[PDB]
Amino acid sequence: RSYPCDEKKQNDSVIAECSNRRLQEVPQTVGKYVTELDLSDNFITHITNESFQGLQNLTKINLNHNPNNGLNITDGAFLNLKNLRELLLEDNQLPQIPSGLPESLTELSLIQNNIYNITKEGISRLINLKNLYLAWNCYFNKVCEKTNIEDGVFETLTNLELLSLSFNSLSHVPPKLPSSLRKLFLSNTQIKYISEEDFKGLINLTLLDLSGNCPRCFNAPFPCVPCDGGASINIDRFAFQNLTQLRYLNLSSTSLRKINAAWFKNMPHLKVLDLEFNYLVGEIASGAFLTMLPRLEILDLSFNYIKGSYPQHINISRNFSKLLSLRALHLRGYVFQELREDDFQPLMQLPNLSTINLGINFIKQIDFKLFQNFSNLEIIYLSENRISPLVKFDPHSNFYHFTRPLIKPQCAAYGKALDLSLNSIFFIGPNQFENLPDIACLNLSANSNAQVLSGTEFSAIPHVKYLDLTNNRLDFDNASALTELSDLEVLDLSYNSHYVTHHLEFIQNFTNLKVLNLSHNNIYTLTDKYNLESKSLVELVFSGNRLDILWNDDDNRYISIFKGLKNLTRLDLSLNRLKHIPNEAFLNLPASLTELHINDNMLKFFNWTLLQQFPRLELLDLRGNKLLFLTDSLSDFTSSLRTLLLSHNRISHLPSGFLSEVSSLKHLDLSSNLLKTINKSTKLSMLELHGNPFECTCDIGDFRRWMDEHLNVKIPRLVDVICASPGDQRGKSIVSLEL
Amino acid sequence: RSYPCDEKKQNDSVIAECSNRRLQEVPQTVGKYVTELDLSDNFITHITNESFQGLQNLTKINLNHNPNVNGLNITDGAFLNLKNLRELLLEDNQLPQIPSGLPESLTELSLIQNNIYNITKEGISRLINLKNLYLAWNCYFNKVCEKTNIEDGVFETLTNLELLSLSFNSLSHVPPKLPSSLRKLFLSNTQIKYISEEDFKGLINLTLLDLSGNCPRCFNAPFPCVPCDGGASINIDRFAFQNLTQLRYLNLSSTSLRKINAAWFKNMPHLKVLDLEFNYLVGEIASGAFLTMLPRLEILDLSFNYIKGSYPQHINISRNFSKLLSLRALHLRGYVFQELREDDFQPLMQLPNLSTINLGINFIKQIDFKLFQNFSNLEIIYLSENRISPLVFDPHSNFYHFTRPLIKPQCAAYGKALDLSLNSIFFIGPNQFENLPDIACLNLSANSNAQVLSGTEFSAIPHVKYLDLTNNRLDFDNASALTELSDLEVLDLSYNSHYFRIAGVTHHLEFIQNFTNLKVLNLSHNNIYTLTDKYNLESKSLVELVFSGNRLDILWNDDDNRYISIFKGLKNLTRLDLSLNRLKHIPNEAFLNLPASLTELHINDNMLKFFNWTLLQQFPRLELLDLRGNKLLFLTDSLSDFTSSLRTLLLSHNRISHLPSGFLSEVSSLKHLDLSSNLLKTINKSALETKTTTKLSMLELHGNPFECTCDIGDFRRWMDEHLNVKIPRLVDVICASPGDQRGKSIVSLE
Ligand SMILES: *[C@@H]1O[C@H](CO)[C@@H](O[C@@H]2O[C@H](CO)[C@@H](O[C@@H]3O[C@H](CO[C@H]4O[C@H](CO)[C@@H](O)[C@H](O)[C@@H]4O)[C@@H](O)[C@H](O[C@H]4O[C@H](CO)[C@@H](O)[C@H](O)[C@@H]4O)[C@@H]3O)[C@H](O)[C@H]2NC(C)=O)[C@H](O)[C@H]1NC(C)=O
Ligand SMILES: *[C@@H]1O[C@H](CO)[C@@H](O[C@@H]2O[C@H](CO)[C@@H](O[C@@H]3O[C@H](CO)[C@@H](O)[C@H](O[C@H]4O[C@H](CO)[C@@H](O)[C@H](O)[C@@H]4O)[C@@H]3O)[C@H](O)[C@H]2NC(C)=O)[C@H](O)[C@H]1NC(C)=O
Ligand SMILES: *[C@@H]1O[C@H](CO)[C@@H](O[C@@H]2O[C@H](CO)[C@@H](O[C@@H]3O[C@H](CO[C@H]4O[C@H](CO)[C@@H](O)[C@H](O)[C@@H]4O)[C@@H](O)[C@H](O)[C@@H]3O)[C@H](O)[C@H]2NC(C)=O)[C@H](O)[C@H]1NC(C)=O
Ligand SMILES: *[C@@H]1O[C@H](CO)[C@@H](O[C@@H]2O[C@H](CO)[C@@H](O[C@@H]3O[C@H](CO[C@H]4O[C@H](CO)[C@@H](O)[C@H](O)[C@@H]4O)[C@@H](O)[C@H](O)[C@@H]3O)[C@H](O)[C@H]2NC(C)=O)[C@H](O)[C@H]1NC(C)=O
Ligand SMILES: *[C@@H]1O[C@H](CO)[C@@H](O[C@@H]2O[C@H](CO)[C@@H](O)[C@H](O)[C@H]2NC(C)=O)[C@H](O)[C@H]1NC(C)=O
Ligand SMILES: *[C@@H]1O[C@H](CO)[C@@H](O[C@@H]2O[C@H](CO)[C@@H](O)[C@H](O)[C@H]2NC(C)=O)[C@H](O)[C@H]1NC(C)=O
Ligand SMILES: Cc1cccc(-c2ccnc3c(C(N)=O)cnn23)c1
Ligand SMILES: Cc1cccc(-c2ccnc3c(C(N)=O)cnn23)c1
Ligand SMILES: *[C@@H]1O[C@H](CO)[C@@H](O)[C@H](O)[C@H]1NC(C)=O
Ligand SMILES: *[C@@H]1O[C@H](CO)[C@@H](O)[C@H](O)[C@H]1NC(C)=O
Ligand SMILES: *[C@@H]1O[C@H](CO)[C@@H](O)[C@H](O)[C@H]1NC(C)=O
Ligand SMILES: *[C@@H]1O[C@H](CO)[C@@H](O)[C@H](O)[C@H]1NC(C)=O
Ligand SMILES: *[C@@H]1O[C@H](CO)[C@@H](O)[C@H](O)[C@H]1NC(C)=O
Ligand SMILES: *[C@@H]1O[C@H](CO)[C@@H](O)[C@H](O)[C@H]1NC(C)=O
Repeated sequence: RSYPCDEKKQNDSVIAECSNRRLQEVPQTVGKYVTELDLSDNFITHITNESFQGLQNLTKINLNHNPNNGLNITDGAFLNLKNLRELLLEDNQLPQIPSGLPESLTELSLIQNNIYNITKEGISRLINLKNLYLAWNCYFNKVCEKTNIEDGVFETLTNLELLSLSFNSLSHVPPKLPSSLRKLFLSNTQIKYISEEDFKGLINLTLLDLSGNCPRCFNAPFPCVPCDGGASINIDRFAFQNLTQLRYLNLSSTSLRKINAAWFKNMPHLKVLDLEFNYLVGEIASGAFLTMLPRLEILDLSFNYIKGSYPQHINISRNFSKLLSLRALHLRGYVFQELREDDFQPLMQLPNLSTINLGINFIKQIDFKLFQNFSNLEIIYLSENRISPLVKFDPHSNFYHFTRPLIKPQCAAYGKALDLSLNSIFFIGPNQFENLPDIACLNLSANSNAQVLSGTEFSAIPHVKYLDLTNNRLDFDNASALTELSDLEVLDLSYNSHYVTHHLEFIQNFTNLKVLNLSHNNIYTLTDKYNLESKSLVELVFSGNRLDILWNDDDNRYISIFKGLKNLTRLDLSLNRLKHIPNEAFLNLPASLTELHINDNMLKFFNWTLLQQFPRLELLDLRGNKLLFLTDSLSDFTSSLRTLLLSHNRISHLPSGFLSEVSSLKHLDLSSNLLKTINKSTKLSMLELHGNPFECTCDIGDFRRWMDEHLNVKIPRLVDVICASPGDQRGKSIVSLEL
Repeated sequence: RSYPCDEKKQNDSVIAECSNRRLQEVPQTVGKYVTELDLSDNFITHITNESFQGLQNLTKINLNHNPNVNGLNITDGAFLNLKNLRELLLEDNQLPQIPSGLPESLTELSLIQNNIYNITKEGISRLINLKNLYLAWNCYFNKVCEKTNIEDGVFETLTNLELLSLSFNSLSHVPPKLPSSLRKLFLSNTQIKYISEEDFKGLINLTLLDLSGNCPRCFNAPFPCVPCDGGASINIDRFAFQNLTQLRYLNLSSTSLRKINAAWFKNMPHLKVLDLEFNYLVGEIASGAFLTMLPRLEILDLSFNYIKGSYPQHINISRNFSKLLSLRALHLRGYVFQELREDDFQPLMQLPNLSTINLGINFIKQIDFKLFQNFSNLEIIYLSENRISPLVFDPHSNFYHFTRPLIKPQCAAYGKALDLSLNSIFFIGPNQFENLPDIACLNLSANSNAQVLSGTEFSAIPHVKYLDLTNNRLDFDNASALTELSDLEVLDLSYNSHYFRIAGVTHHLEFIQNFTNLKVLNLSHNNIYTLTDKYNLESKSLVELVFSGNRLDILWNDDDNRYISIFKGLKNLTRLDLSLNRLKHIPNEAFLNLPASLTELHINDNMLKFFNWTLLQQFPRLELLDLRGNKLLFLTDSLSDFTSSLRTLLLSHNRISHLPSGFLSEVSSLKHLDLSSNLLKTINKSALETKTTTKLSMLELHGNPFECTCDIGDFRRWMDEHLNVKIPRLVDVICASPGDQRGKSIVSLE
């Protein structure tokens, strides 16, 4: 049983997860045949020649974030390790590149340190480096005015593919870069001018990142210095002439007013170009450079808005029609009031344009029919505009562009997706959807929408399968509500409330409804019908309502509220303020259930005998309640239960043979209870115990033993399985004990 | 020392606050001087003729909401004994009938929220001194009652009755034989669909009639709601109101009215307040004959008459509105229309006393703002929940007229107020405020506003004194931000963040120093963790800084000590709120650099493990120190050495388990000490120390796990020997050990 690390076999290799464990030194416990070692996010202060002693089989070491005046590394501390490929040394407060690194290294990360000098002593021997990360070392510091890069330091790295120096003050592109380079990251490096010489003969470059040099600082969240007179980056016309393989070019926040079309002459494979946070309103109108990009797939022109303006119209050059390979056009934050058919004419002929992103333009009116004249649109993203009712940090994160899909994949997977969340659609006008193509996924989240749903508002787009209505003020009292969407599979009504009683009869009408989310609707009483019914429904989320009130009804009107969901496998009853579930109300939950969540309530007792009525239940989640007792005979009541979650309860006695049958149990979580010991007690593969006030006298020795006798069982966060008493032990791990 | 009630003087009599105290019976331990007894919100089940024996002088009893979590059981003549009982409140008691044999001394009786379906002679006739009788909410929808049965003439006997409320019962018709003494008749939501000529005689004194919610407009109604057949309005005979010459207040909200018979008001020349919310009066607002009949109306509410499915370009206001010469407040929420032109409001521009125009929740896209200059007396222009863009439950509350002030009084007190909160003003356009009158109080809350404030945005209304910018995305990095508002006194920037919801945002607070009369600045929940280039807040004028919900933990753990003086430059500061700043430890020298002018320091809901009491020496005006909700372990032995000014010390929700000897002792500036919800098991004499004696007058101890006993006997006795020192919530000063004692109040021992 690896301590303090968790050792795991994975592909041919073996891994040691040793992070976030309050370690003040490299354990000597570790060993052996471990090939990867993650020691990140600890309290380690020194690395010496004995820190890794006879661990030749190490291939990768992560020492990031140690310690939480910093990490001290002896010269040649790693020189031992003949197979070391990957060494991560981020956020270690290092004042220089450590000396004598093993020339076996193919990846080295030294991000977020205080390295102001890049020397031949440091890296010149590392002739097998493929990837070298030196970002975030001299960034807004008086101490280093300028990162000093010794001449030719990288010329010797003849296998170097990725070089990142972003977020350091360089002033100019270092000379003598190896022609093996494929990706050169130079964001926010204060390089205001790019010569013809700077990227000469980098005939293997696929990616160049020059973002954030001569930044556009208007409304910049982070500290930001423009070039004098907020002038643009200055890029010589021949700066990119030999970069014939460039696929990715990032010129975000370079204060560009104009784009020299000659930059792209020799670059006929450019795929992704981003030009976000510039001043390109004029260029978007004329756009000579657009003729030069017949293979571009992703263009991002977001946030080029002019301060103080709110122009009526967007002006799109007809040259956009030359972007024949365009798949995705991002035009967030241009800021304009209306969108006419003609304005998007150039885009209507692009055969693969599947994503139009017009988020955050505050557009008041759109001629919606224009979206019918596209052959392949799958994603129309119109969040944070102003459509009305129609009656007539992280260094490995993208600092500018996305990181998340525009629309939830589960919604978009159904087909054509339209996102009109956070607009001004305070009710659904009778013409709201009239001119739309056939929408399968629709987001109307957070429009302060107060529509009294009556069965007609969605009839012009009747093939919607995923409908997000969250965070509105809808009335769905009429049993006809939404029934015009006869193919509806997923319906999200989370956080709906009035500008309140409910009638849920509408649910039954759907033949194909799979997932319904009613969370935080504050449901406390139903009118006339007291029973939810559906033959199709697989998943009900009911968290954040008032089942406590519903189930303490004096007439027992709601003892069957869910029984009529005959196909139900997943039910969420979290956050319903439940103290006690009446026995027969529990027995009337669908017998088809596989996953029952009753977490974060106030349950004082749970009738374990009733699991006998749920022969398919695999997962029972009772975390965050007030339960006192566990049955001594679980196996009598289920053979299906695989995961049982009981953390944050008041369990102080673990009945004997609870680790014995039930033998279906694979995962048992008893973290954060009141256990002082485990006494009397296979197939189990995870047992969580951390946060219990263990009493570390000799009574614990039984349990300790059982841990050695069962290495198949996994116990995470062992370091957090802590003695509370007696005082001399208080605060130690139970594993650290002796005799 | 009263128990369990909190007894006290109030005006020239004595009062017993005995509410919300888990009492299972009427205490016999009640002070003898007591004339008003509040026993509401307890667990009382029975009232007998012995429950109040020994309190002949009771004038007022409140038994509301008994019992909590079958109802209250009241014997016949249980109260008959009390010769002086004027006011008896019996609300929410699950009563099935009017209790029998109530004392005829009663002037006020409230039986709201029970299950009384029968109003009988016997029950109430004979209570000939009733002035006010409340029977509302006895058969609300569910389900029984069947119709409320009112015995014929039951009220004719009450010849002094001024107020009668039967709202929220099914009556079907106005009961006959109502006394001529009536001034206010409440008949809301009573299913009375028709009002005859004979229904309101001979009520020649009536000043208020409420018929709201009969034939309700149920579209989008939050509560359960049953309309009359079709869309039909309440039916009110032409002469229904001909003899109500004294009517001042008329509420016809939610009566599905399409037309208003002008003849209803012929004989009603004093009508002052008229509620017509939740009807279908769009057409009537356009023509409005009845408007010529109301020259004394002061408050008109026409809110939420919108037509479903509609979003008309324009609002159509009859010229007859110009005849409402006494109008002070016009409420037109929820009409719903797109544009407001100058001409549309021409009729209102000549009304001399119109001071409030409420256009909330109309989703208006554009307004010709200059039109508000033509009004001599507008003080409140309420435009919340419109769509302006950048220019380049409780039965004693009003159920249909939302009743808190439109604008916070502390903002409106500075002068003319404009509220544009929750509109579409995502930046401030250069023409945003052109043609406005002189605004003193401006609310731009919650517009997703991302303006880079630069000193020019507000130059067309430069006399704003109270500016609410809460819940926006403003950049106030330029030291010129808001400097055009040289008369600014109050600035609320609560919950401001960067447009991208991204963290890591930096701040520059230099703009503050410019204002020579800025009094109150609220920076709460701005997540401030670092300042750029200047590390000091400076102001000669500022009295109050709210800094809650930022990251002083990060600011004060700075390795270079850059922020060791962040607040010192607020030379006149008296109130400082540092709550919710995740503070574990305040460096000593950072504490000493808080302004010496401070009077009130709040450092509650942090995580303080230690506090250096010695440093209070540097704060010779400090009166209030609030350290609630932290993790503090100990108290200094002689506070008196470190301050002679401190009056109020709040330490609740900490981890204090020992009171120092010679603590609470000596000075004596201390009036109020809160040690509730700590870990005290006992108090040994010294802290009981004498003689100074302590000027203490409140000591809060509830929620400590007291070890009764009898180490406690010292403290118990000290309580008997110091009746001046108030100890509230005695019922909650509870033994934790050793139960058998556990759960008892510490005072119950022997
Ligand atoms: C940003 O920060 C500001 C500044 O703190 C907040 O605005 C203040 O809000 C507080 C309340 O949270 C206001 O304080 C309250 O004033 C009320 C009105 O005072 C009336 O009566 C007093 C009697 O002294 C007169 O002085 C005054 O003229 C008014 O007639 C008081 O009713 C409140 O009473 C408090 O104390 C009593 C004990 O006496 C308690 O019983 C009450 O429950 C309550 O605690 C209270 O003092 C203060 O006036 C506001 N100031 C300003 C300038 O507006 C903002 O709310 C905050 N912004 C956000 C979004 O949070
Ligand atoms: C129809 O409109 C009429 C007006 O034409 C309106 O009548 C008003 O009813 C309200 C609510 O009952 C009354 O306000 C109460 O007045 C009394 C006496 O002064 C107070 O005791 C009340 O205050 C107590 O309770 C309040 C909240 O529960 C607390 O704020 C306070 O602290 C007190 O404990 C309360 O202010 C109002 O007096 C009448 N208006 C009159 C008589 O002129 C009526 O409610 C409308 N109908 C409906 C259904 O909305
Ligand atoms: C300027 O635009 C550039 C062009 O897009 C941006 O470059 C991107 O930078 C990000 C963040 O630094 C990189 O993201 C990392 O990718 C690596 C490698 O991932 C590989 O494996 C994953 C498995 O998920 C697979 O999905 C991929 O296909 C990869 O093969 C990860 O290890 C990281 O966790 C992280 O995701 C991008 O890869 C990089 N794009 C590239 C190299 O093409 C650049 O960041 C922009 N500049 C700024 C300042 O924002
Ligand atoms: C209202 O309730 C809805 C249903 O519960 C909520 O939507 C669900 O949210 C959960 C996350 O909270 C999603 O589950 C995640 O899905 C991802 C993606 O899984 C990928 O791999 C799986 C393997 O099984 C594959 O099946 C998928 O197709 C994906 O390729 C996982 O990575 C996560 O661990 C997690 O499983 C549900 O998918 C999602 N359901 C639906 C139908 O969207 C909704 O969020 C709720 N609304 C609100 C406002 O709370
Ligand atoms: C519909 O739009 C809403 C609002 O943009 C989306 O809400 C976001 O959901 C993600 C992941 O579920 C959260 O991390 C964000 O906080 C949400 N943003 C906001 C502003 O609420 C929602 O996901 C969208 N729905 C679909 C199906 O794509
Ligand atoms: C400005 O408008 C905002 C939003 O309308 C007001 O915010 C409300 O403030 C009150 C009283 O403090 C709260 O009880 C409400 O719940 C608030 N609503 C929201 C959505 O925040 C604010 O009070 C107004 N400001 C002034 C000065 O009157
Ligand atoms: C994308 C976006 C989001 C929010 C606001 C803007 C915008 C547009 C025009 N002007 C402005 C300003 C301004 N004029 O200061 C601040 N934001 N902003 C632009
Ligand atoms: C006052 C207000 C607030 C929000 C919405 C409306 C409104 C206007 C027109 N139609 C409607 C509807 C509707 N058509 O169902 C629901 N609300 N609503 C009206
Ligand atoms: C690293 O550790 C050594 C000895 O353990 C110590 O002498 C020295 O202070 C540290 N090195 C540096 C460069 O500070
Ligand atoms: C019930 O759910 C299952 C499994 O998801 C699915 O195969 C089946 O079609 C559903 N039945 C109905 C009637 O929708
Ligand atoms: C009607 O009003 C006056 C007080 O304004 C009063 O003198 C008279 O007695 C009242 N009528 C009654 C009580 O019948
Ligand atoms: C306007 O108000 C004043 C004082 O409140 C009042 O005296 C005067 O009569 C009012 N004018 C009208 C027409 O009511
Ligand atoms: C400081 O504030 C008080 C109000 O607390 C006021 O009386 C005094 O004049 C102010 N002093 C200055 C210099 O503004
Ligand atoms: C309190 O602060 C003073 C600084 O004036 C320091 O000398 C003293 O040691 C501190 N006391 C404690 C208990 O830290």
